[PDB]
Amino acid sequence: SPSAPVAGKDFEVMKSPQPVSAPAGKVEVIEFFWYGCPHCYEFEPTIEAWVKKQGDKIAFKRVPVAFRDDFVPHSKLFYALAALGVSEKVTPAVFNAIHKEKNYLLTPQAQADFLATQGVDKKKFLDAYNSFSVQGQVKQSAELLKNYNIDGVPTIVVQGKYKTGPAYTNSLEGTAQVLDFLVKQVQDKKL
Repeated sequence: SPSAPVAGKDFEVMKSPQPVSAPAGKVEVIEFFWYGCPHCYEFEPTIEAWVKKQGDKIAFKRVPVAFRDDFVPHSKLFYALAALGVSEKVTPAVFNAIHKEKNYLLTPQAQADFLATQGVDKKKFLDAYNSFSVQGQVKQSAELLKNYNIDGVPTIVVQGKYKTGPAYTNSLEGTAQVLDFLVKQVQDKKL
């Protein structure tokens, strides 16, 4: 408790909390991230394991972030993969293309060509990428960026009210520690 995360420092209490898209008994956890962000990439195995370990106790989602027009195709990519039901399978390879192969996947054609090597049909992918539904989700992700006042990635939000991430904690391990703390406090009705 002397070692407990410090409100204002290790996490931020949002002045305008947001609606929670989870039923009573589940804590909502949202990760704002960008495929091109080295910290988001390093954090993947850490957040994946933690999420799996919580199970039904939480409702977890990622929201992609496009800080510039050039990166909007990465938000389209995120939602197109989810639309095709292949996110779980191909996402590691996407991160790897960007961070290790130095392929930034900045256009729908570059994405289709790459995902084709991972077994995704090009025409199905492009039809998803260009779909009205994916367009809607991308415009929606941009509104969420504003609603949660997100200005760095990765940012973790708990129960629509508490934000943390390496910008607050310095370290990715610290981010995970703060997240775990916040969720338990929310469960205990202390936050």
